[PDB]
Amino acid sequence: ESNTAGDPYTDYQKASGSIDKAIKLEARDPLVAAYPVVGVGMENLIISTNE
Amino acid sequence: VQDSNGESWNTGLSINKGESAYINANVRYYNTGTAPMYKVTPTTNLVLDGETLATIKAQDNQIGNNLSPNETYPKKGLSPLALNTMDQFNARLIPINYDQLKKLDSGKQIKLETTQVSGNYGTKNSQGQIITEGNSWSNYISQIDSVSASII
Amino acid sequence: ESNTAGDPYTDYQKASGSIDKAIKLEARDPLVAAYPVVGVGMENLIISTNEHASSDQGKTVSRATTVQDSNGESWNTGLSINKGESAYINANVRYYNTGTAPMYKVTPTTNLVLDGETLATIKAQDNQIGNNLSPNETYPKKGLSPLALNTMDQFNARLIPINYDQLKKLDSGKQIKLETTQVSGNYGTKNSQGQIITEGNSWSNYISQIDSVSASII
Amino acid sequence: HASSDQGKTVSRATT
Ligand SMILES: [Ca+2]
Ligand SMILES: [Ca+2]
Repeated sequence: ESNTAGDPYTDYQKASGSIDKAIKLEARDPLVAAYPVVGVGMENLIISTNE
Repeated sequence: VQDSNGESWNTGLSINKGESAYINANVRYYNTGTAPMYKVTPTTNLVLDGETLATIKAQDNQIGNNLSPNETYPKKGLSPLALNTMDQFNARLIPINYDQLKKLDSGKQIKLETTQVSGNYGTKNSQGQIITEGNSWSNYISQIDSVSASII
Repeated sequence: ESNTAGDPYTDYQKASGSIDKAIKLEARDPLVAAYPVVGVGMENLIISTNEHASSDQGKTVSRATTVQDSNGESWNTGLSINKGESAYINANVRYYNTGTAPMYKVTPTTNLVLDGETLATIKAQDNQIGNNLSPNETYPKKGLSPLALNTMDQFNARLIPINYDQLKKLDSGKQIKLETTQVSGNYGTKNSQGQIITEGNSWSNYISQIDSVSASII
Repeated sequence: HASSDQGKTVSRATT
């Protein structure tokens, strides 16, 4: 497999570090996947009553 | 022969019952993975008392360009976004009818839940420019999820 | 035949497992088709009746002379309704995948039926599209609330209307049914560089071709 | 477009 972890980057790209420099160090091991986990959290809510 | 002097003052208040109020959510994005997401555009459900009021996808006003791991959009010292509209061109406000407004004028709260997030990853093209346009993260989500173990 | 099963993947790509890793393993047999089976199920429906309610008050003072004094009050309340645009419909739905392949960019088309007539035929626009849908899964996922099918416009700006007769027979024993007429989505292939591309890859190009060379088992 | 309206009124006049 060229992509052991299944992410868009190959084993050599990851191990060699020749990827996005913002990827965590963890994810330059070919067994740990470069994978973002995004979540939204609401702060407050506003109600405009249109009378 | 007669005279007269009159005077009056009316006051009125009308309402629509299918467009009784507009909702504005203040949200913030988080990233707890190992890779940054470009052009972050989440999709969220607004749930009120067991029924979904609206499912909103992030349009241009609410898209975050960069989201590095362990960071938030907007950044730590800024105020949250305004999840304000529901249409494609950011020109249509999120409505609620009269019964939802009446139960919302009580202990009932609106919950927000992320149903999905789409974004881009970065690659270097033929000449060494980083490209993050045709590189959709949602092409690899199922494939990474199916060949791995999850740790938190 | 390079594609015995009639799916986007050849015999070697299937047999050697050199395909999307989310494909079920049975679908890597050249005789079993990689094939998503997506359906929509409504969970509840919400009616927003758009009547214009009104209310006003008043006071009056008057003095006449030929001496005469008067004072009065008043209050009025009204209700207006359009009979072709009597209410708005909001269906909470959820997509299921019971096939062998994941579908990307799921876009279902659904009829909303009430007492033997289709009120609307809605195709999922940006707010209702599911990015990923793996086999034996749902969108939204198991622990989340269902979507909201609010709009019929292409740009998610026109709400789904019902007229006065449908609204009156909807506040009775009659229920609205939802049925999926078709689902359009994408499949994944690797281009020159090992990047997965799911954009020019339509599943509908293969549906009618898989349904004509195969036997169905459920 | 249908509409239905109701209203009340009280008064008092002194000579
Ligand atoms: Ca390798
Ligand atoms: Ca063959």
